[PDB]
Amino acid sequence: AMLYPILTQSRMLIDLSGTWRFKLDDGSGFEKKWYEKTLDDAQLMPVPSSYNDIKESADLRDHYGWVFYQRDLNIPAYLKTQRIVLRFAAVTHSAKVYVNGTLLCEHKGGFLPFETEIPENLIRDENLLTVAVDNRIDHSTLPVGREDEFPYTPTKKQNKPNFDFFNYCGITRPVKLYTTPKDAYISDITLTSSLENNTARINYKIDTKGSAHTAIGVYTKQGVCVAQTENTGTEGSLTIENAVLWEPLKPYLYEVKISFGEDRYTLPYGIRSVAVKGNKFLINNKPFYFKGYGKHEDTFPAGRGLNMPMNAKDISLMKWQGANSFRTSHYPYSEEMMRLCDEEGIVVIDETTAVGVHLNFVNTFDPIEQGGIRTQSHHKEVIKDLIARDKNHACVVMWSIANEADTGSKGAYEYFKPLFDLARELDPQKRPCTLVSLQMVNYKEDCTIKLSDVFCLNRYYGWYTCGADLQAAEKMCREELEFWNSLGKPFMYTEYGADTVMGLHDTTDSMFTEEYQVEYYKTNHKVTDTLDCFIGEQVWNFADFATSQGLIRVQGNKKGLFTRDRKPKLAAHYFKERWSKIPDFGYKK
Amino acid sequence: AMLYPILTQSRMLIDLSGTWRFKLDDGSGFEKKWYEKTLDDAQLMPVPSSYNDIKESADLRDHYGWVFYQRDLNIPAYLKTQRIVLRFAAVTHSAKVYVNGTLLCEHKGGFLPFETEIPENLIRDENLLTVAVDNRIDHSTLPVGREDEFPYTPTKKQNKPNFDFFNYCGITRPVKLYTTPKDAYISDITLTSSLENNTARINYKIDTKGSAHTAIGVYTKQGVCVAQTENTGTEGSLTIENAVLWEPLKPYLYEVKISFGEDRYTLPYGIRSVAVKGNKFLINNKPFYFKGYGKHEDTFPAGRGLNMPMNAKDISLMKWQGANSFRTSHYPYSEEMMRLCDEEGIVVIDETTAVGVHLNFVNTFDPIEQGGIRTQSHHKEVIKDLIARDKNHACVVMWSIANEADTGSKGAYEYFKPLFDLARELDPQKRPCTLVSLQMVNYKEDCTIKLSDVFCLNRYYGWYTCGADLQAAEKMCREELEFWNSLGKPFMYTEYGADTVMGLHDTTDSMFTEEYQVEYYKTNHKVTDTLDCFIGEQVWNFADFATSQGLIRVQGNKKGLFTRDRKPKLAAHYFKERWSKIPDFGYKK
Ligand SMILES: CNc1ccc2c(n1)sc1c(N3CCN([C@@H]4O[C@H](C(=O)O)[C@@H](O)[C@H](O)[C@H]4O)CC3)nc(NC)nc12
Ligand SMILES: CNc1ccc2c(n1)sc1c(N3CCN([C@@H]4O[C@H](C(=O)O)[C@@H](O)[C@H](O)[C@H]4O)CC3)nc(NC)nc12
Repeated sequence: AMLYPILTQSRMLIDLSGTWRFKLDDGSGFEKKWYEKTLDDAQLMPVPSSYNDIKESADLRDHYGWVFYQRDLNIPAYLKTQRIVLRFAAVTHSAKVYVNGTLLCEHKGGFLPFETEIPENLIRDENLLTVAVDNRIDHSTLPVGREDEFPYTPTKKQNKPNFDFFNYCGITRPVKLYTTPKDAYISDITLTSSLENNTARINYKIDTKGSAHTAIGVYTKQGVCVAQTENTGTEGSLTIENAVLWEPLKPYLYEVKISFGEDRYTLPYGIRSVAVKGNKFLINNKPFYFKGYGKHEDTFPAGRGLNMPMNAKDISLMKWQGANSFRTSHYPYSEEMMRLCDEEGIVVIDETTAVGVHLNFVNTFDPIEQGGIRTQSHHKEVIKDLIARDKNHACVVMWSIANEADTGSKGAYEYFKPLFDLARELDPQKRPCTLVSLQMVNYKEDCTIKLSDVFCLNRYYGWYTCGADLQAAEKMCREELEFWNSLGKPFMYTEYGADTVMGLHDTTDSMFTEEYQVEYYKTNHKVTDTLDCFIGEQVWNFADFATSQGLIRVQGNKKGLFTRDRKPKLAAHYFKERWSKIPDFGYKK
Repeated sequence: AMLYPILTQSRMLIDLSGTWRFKLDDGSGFEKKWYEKTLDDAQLMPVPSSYNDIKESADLRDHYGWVFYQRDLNIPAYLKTQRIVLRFAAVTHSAKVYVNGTLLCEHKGGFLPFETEIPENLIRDENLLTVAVDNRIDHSTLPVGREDEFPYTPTKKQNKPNFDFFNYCGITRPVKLYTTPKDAYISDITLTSSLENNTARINYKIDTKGSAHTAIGVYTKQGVCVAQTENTGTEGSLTIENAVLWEPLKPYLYEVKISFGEDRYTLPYGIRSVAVKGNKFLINNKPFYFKGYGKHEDTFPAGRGLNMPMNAKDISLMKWQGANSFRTSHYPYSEEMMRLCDEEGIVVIDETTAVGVHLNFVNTFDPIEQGGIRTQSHHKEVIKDLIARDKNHACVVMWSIANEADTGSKGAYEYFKPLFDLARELDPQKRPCTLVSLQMVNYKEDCTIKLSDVFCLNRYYGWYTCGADLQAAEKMCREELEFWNSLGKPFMYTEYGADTVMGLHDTTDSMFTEEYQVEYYKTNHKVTDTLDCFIGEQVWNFADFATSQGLIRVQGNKKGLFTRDRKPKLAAHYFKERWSKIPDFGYKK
């Protein structure tokens, strides 16, 4: 259970972000127990941020292994009357947390929150908070790193990402200290909704620790109570007359206030339905057409780090462009972004960290004993933790189980079936599930056909195939997409695009130019607009972003409609025009 | 024999460049004999120019096969008292020339001149000049095209260059009509020189047609006769007291005036010596250090077409930068450029069209019967024609027989030995010969070791290997170059560089940025500056240039020190500083 920490009448919230001490591990940091004393000969690093781009050092940027963050933690003694909790919104990739040299908790997985109580007896008048952060990736991590997958011997050992984005690490999201009452407090809140005529019934389950009485109340934004049930135990339901539904680009959030003993917590909540029916993706019982992007959490210089002004700018640009949705490629995004999308009416496809589950791009899904991928156990944990964190978001309409796994190979169904079963069991709302499909010659053998509610395709007709032959791209696009269209279920693009360097131009089709980006998209839409079951277009990518170095990466990935500083390329204006003429609902009715 | 056409007291020179009629072949142009009538429904095309980039049409740009050029040719009747000759400085790749529907000549090879007399009886009051131009390349052309070397079927058949520059075709260089006397005229002039104390002896061979008397005279620029021999027949020699030698960056050209019958011709001529001695490249008996580039003939919008303002700009930039030399990668350049280099003092490595002689990047040098490369016969002709055209240029110091052929494979020596023998037999000055060596794991088996006077290496330590690991690049560079340095002969870089998009920057080593280009070069020079036998550095490339489309070509090749419009990147300023501190002679003495 991971409720978003908020300031309430029962809960202090103390942000510990700021300037922290920082030291690269030199191979002796654990042996010499750096976490027991003030870090010596240390640099300074902003928190939250990725550490890789803050300085001008390639050794820092390309570091392999651990780093140590540290700050002083002098807290008011009267907080010891409360339960004191340290929340790490995200530490990428793995973390060990020490208070005063005592290991308090460890965590695997770089993009989901974790927390630990601080034992009263450990707190002294002056305290040290140390966080060791591991950046290493391999066949057991999500995201996956390669291990052995004019030759040269590298100077130093480096991570080998099995994914096309830079391995930004550090204390990515805020660190906060919060409190709750000691004796009785709210642990989790689960809400589902059903529309009966114009009355909405909200089914609640309120998980608590300790012995006390539970109450739930629902308030409009303006502050009018529209439902209240007291001494209700853990499970129950209530009704809202003439409920205002949450709609894409027309958000409405109620305030759900919960009290348990002395503990008080407020959850914003939008009421809406999601259902796949035939070849339709229904939101509030109307056929939606996704218009949007795969994104990244990527800005300069914080890398993956939480950037709230940019989050606000990005949503503003989305609304300027006529988009209604994006996918959290390829990892859960910050709770701050997810709460802003609820507030602004932006639909989200919520994706796990499972990118790179593919050893043949030895078989990927061979037994662990025989060298197959070792991620399934952590993959279940990521699904559990992601749904636990984001289950109550109206903006989340679909779960993406993995990006571009080896789903056309033997064993894939066996790997993914338990994960789809888990996602459907744990999501109280029973939202659609998908995996995002890699382009593949044997696409009719993609195990997504056996598992997903929506077929989400990543296709590069006109870039990675048929480059500079868009007439051939159109023909090959049509041949494959007519297959998917024949299955009768909703399908969409979750990626399609072309690397485009702003400032490069040609009137005559030429890859990497701004004009070719437009013609690439025009050619794809010639096909998709004719296909009844194609219910969404999400470009790759919203904006240019950083990747590992290589001969095909022109200083990162250039498939953005926007540059990294959010300036529109020609194709950004093209999509503003196109999306201005396509309705959010009823385009293909 | 191909003397450069000039206006003389015996020779008219009429430029036929301008706006010509132009038509793509539709598959019926020869069958319907378009060359017998005015071209119907034709476009207009500038001559000289490549045709590919003049319009906005991909079908034109990417055309496969023939096109037809045509213009009217109404010539004064009294030129029929003279011998009338049509000179095509270059038609890329193959040409058929018609006057009034009569085929007058054909030519294979896109970068060297050819000419035909117009029979008096063919000339009418009004005449049509038609030139059919073939752009097709395969295993028999120089440069070589591939034949069979998520798969897709292309919309149209296209050329498949086995080389990294765009296949620009058309009437690349000027078309001119010139005259000579009918009865007796000068066909060729061959000059060699020997320095005895301060007196230069010039050995001449003057090839003529018809019966008349031959005379030779040598004049300073200011117009003073310094030697004259009359009624001298074909071969002879003369002496110049206190001769002024032609030097890199300090040119001096005499004017050699030849008369034969009524025919008169003036040849500019610089006196200088070239010799390889030990690990030294000696010009006028001093150890030269090449500073410069591989170039291309490439400008917008004429493509490969003669651009005399840009030729002057490029030499100016070369002198601004402190360079002293370039290589005519990968084809002979215009005579206009070569004559300007004589006038300006820029040293040239003169290269044939033989790029792409490599079928494994079936064995390249297997018998023609068994599918090996079919270029050796045309390769001999190119060597013959190139040396015939450029033999008298002081600026030409070395012949390059091929760029990046498959010289580490079996049969390579057998292919190249007759060509090196031919080049040494035909060059009256017996200048050094080389081939330009492709980077290759089995570099000790490169047959250049058995054939060349100078080892000319194309190496990309820090780009195509060790990318973003310049410490490893330095180590691998040193290991190989210490081998070449151990052989005791002069060697040099003829290519080394890194794709760099102007405007992309990072303080921390990042491929495609302007800073990485500088660090790439700094790392290579750390090695080359320590190696006694390394006598020259020619970067790839002088300027960004157009290539075929592909995932690693960011709108062409970006390894220029300058952009395509001749603006300096950071590394251009780096080389200005470096070359300002390295002397042309005596750097490694
Ligand atoms: C195992 N590591 C890898 C990966 C990819 C590649 C290599 N090694 S090697 C190489 C290569 N050769 C390198 C040398 N090259 C010369 O250098 C210039 C240049 O490439 O910039 C060319 O313009 C110039 O005309 C040529 O003389 C001509 C081909 N060419 C291309 N594609 C084009 N890709 C690769
Ligand atoms: C036979 N023709 C060729 C030649 C080269 C390549 C292909 N086909 S295919 C492919 C590929 N996949 C394509 C799909 N791709 C997704 O699209 C984005 C993107 O590549 O822009 C990624 O950012 C995003 O995270 C990924 O979900 C992830 C890998 N990736 C890379 N290198 C990275 N090269 C190639």
